[PDB]
Amino acid sequence: MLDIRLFRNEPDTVKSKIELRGDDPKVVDEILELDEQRRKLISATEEMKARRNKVSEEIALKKRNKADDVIAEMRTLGDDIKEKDSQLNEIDNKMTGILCRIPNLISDDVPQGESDEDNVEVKKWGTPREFSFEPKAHWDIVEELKMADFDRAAKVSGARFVYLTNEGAQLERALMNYMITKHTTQHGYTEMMVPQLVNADTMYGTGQLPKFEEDLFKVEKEGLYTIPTAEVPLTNFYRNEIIQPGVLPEKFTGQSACFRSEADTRGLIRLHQFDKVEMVRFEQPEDSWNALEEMTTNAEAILEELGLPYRRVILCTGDIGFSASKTYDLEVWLPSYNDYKEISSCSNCTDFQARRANIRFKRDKAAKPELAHTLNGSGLAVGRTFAAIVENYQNEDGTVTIPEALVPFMGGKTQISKPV
Amino acid sequence: MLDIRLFRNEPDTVKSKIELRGDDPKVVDEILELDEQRRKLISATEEMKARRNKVSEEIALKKRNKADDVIAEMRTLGDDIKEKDSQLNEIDNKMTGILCRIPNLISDDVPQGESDEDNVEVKKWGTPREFSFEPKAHWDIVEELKMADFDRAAKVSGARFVYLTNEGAQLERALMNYMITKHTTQHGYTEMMVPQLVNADTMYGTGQLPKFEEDLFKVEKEGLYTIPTAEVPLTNFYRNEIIQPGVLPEKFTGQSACFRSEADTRGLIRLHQFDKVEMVRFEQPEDSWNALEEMTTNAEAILEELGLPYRRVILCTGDIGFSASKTYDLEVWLPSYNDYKEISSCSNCTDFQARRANIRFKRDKAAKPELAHTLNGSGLAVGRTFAAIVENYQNEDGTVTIPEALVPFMGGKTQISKPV
Ligand SMILES: Nc1ncnc2c1ncn2[C@@H]1O[C@H](COS(=O)(=O)NC(=O)[C@@H](N)CO)[C@@H](O)[C@H]1O
Ligand SMILES: Nc1ncnc2c1ncn2[C@@H]1O[C@H](COS(=O)(=O)NC(=O)[C@@H](N)CO)[C@@H](O)[C@H]1O
Ligand SMILES: [Mg+2]
Ligand SMILES: [Mg+2]
Repeated sequence: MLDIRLFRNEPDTVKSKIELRGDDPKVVDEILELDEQRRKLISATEEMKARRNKVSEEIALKKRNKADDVIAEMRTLGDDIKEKDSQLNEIDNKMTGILCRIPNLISDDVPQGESDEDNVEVKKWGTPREFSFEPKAHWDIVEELKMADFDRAAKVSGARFVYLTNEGAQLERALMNYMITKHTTQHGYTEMMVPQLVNADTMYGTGQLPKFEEDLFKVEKEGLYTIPTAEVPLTNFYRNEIIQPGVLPEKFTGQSACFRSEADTRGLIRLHQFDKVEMVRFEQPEDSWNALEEMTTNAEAILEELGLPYRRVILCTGDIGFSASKTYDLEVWLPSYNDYKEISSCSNCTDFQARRANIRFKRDKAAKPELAHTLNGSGLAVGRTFAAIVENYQNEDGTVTIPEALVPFMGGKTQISKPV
Repeated sequence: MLDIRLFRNEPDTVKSKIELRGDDPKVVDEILELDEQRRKLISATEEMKARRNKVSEEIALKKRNKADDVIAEMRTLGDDIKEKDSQLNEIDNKMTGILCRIPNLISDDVPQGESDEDNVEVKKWGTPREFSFEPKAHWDIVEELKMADFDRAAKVSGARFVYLTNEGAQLERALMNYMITKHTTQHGYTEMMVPQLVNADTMYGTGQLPKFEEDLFKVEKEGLYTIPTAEVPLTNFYRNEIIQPGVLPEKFTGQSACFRSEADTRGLIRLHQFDKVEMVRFEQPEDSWNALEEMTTNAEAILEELGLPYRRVILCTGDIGFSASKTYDLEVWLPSYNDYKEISSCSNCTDFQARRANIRFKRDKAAKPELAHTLNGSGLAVGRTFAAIVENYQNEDGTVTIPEALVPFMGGKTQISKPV
């Protein structure tokens, strides 16, 4: 949810930032037109309330002095104010309807672009493996090693679901334990487990509603939605609340299953359900930009310790998502793709979700409440890490060497071997 | 789904087993009435097909000898057979509709009873803690120690959801890792991770549909339901399939979030979403009774190693669930309840779900396919274990001592202390 004051005070800047995203800047003129109508309605109600005060004083003065016309005028004024109050509620809801549909205003350093080809590479770590044999794609390895089953999951849930089996399920679990342990013991995040079903206010809070309802699984009877990411319940933990002095920064981490209706046919890259270890931060506004850097680094630490070559990019104006003001994506080397593939999205949402969800804070007991800033980042999407591991750690015999940091999380196992 | 042959061959036994559950045995008479109508329809179609053969031979004989009446009779016979075929499809669907709604036939050793008071205690292990101070209930301890948050979860998901926080989330994770490690490394189960959203055929497969649809969260657009237990996708792994020779017994274990609409106001005992480490077995019919015993023992091993006093009961006829032929429940000592509280349900479903889901097997390559037996058991419901741990391991200062076997799963921590 955008600040109406920016439309009033810097409309050209707002038009520029909307246009840069590939969106229609004319919405700024539509908003200001409604704002002027709203301003006139309020101003006219105030002249009516003042007129009513004069009328009521006259009725009281005539009651003491010893209306019929001042009684009739009082009735008309009462009627007109009631009408103006309903008209104002309507214009407000109309303005809110438009405003909640506008993406977060991009930060100044977001580079201009039209597609993911215009995303700016800011860093590369590690060198893609140079194989002595033809590398197998992760979908073939997981079937050969009986780590995952797609066909049987299609039977029970339809396309783009999977069963993780034996060492496949063990590796998924080991990745989540490793990722959480890293973020909690080394990066100062507090572990959290969240509800996977949330109401519409929560989905609105983080920006998935109203625009992205069709990307979600909806439970119509109870009014719930499956979460597309732990970001949704993690950020909404402080919805409609004033965070207390001395609490910020609040750093949360945790795993959750993630559900996306998805309104990449082979494999783990795009499923309706996947696991992700999420990072969520609540920051003071002057701390959010450093927090984005620290958070992106926290996600890179997983790739680095897992020995997975990657690149960090800044999403261009045409590619950045709805709630972010600035996003870095981490893209992992995927031999089957012969390119880097997105494994994380780290964003600073500024005050966008905080305004939507009414997440405020106070610096001291006397301080005026302020909107917090919120950030979210994948640390990491588990299935895409699992995919990167099996492709990059595959052996010539078709086995998969367990990355060193995951060996103590795999009960001391060092290799994923072929079925007995 | 029951075997129609038992209604034909032992109707009194079927009536007796239905009546013992508190159900109406008159359904056996309704089924046999439809079966007789069905038998007459088939028999009459067969006399018609035989008559048609005589008629067609006559038409061919008249065509060679040198229809109009045998042509007209042939048309009538064709019409009548088509009518009888639609009538048979209808009676079959009507019979299937009734049959799929009848619970599994109880085994002979299920004791007669009307409620959970008639469940027969078969064993007790450990002695309930004798406190030197008034024990706090788990809902107060989790709030005091900041291990769980109910109020904030009500904000995002409504009543009976929870956020597990800090050491609370760490303990939930440690319980799942410990439980899975135990079942896979000591009890011979294969680790599995499953889709949490399944279609209607899968929900029918394990018996939740059609009778218990209102206990589930339904995603109407995609035709999916959230799983109430990993039993649903785990048992359905082999739906519409013939398990190969030498494969049985198939033993699966895994955690999943579990979702129940629940059509115990304070705490972790009854939530819409909870975690559970499930055990599922596919057995040859002559192995399922021993498998129930072994599986119940596997669940008890968690309680025993965690130092949690419990009792094992056999559910009485009036208390046993829909798909089970025989169930043992494990009930853990809960100081706040001043009694044992169900923490696991271990069941032998015999061929009930296998018939519903068409789960078959072959003993050798030439063998005739047979229905497998399926079993499912909690090892354990995680939230109820978490609740039992905080109440039974609580200290006088309000801290919670970490049970010995969970210390290496808690990063070496030995106590859950009060907030810093
Ligand atoms: N359908 C999907 N299947 C599997 N993984 C996915 C899917 N969609 C996204 N991901 C992974 O999940 C990551 C995070 O998803 S995101 O929409 O980009 N961003 C978020 O969800 C933020 N909350 C940060 O995690 C992506 O970077 C990608 O690696
Ligand atoms: N609403 C709930 N909230 C929390 N725990 C629950 C809830 N319902 C059941 N449980 C726990 O989950 C266990 C298994 O649930 S069950 O319906 O009895 N049986 C099954 O689900 C079988 N698949 C065996 O696990 C119960 O024994 C109980 O300890
Ligand atoms: Mg993305
Ligand atoms: Mg039960």
